[PDB]
Amino acid sequence: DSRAYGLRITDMSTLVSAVITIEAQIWILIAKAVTAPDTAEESETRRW
RNA sequence: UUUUUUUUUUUUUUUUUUUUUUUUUUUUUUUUUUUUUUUUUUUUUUUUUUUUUUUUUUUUUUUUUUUUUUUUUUUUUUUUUUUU
Repeated sequence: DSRAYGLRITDMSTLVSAVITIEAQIWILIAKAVTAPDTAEESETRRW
């Protein structure tokens, strides 16, 4: 979402929720990062 | 919840028998008579050293493979209604 980039954050509640989504989406990749990175994006989408 | 019954009535002394009578000493036999020394045999005569063989002759490095590829949240139900 283009609005998610230039978004002003001042509430701690919004920052925490925003951070986890960035954290969670990164942590999905570790499951299939070295085994079969090319064949990913199927289980990763399922996890998301 | 509960509804019955739940005293007693007979009999219950005794009657026989219960001393004793036989037998119960003894009579045989019961010493002994044989046999019972000895007569053979009983030294020895073979054999008994030795004669083979007995070193050795092969082989004995190595040649493959040896990462991974899926899945992995959840979706129902869950008071009671008698009798006593």
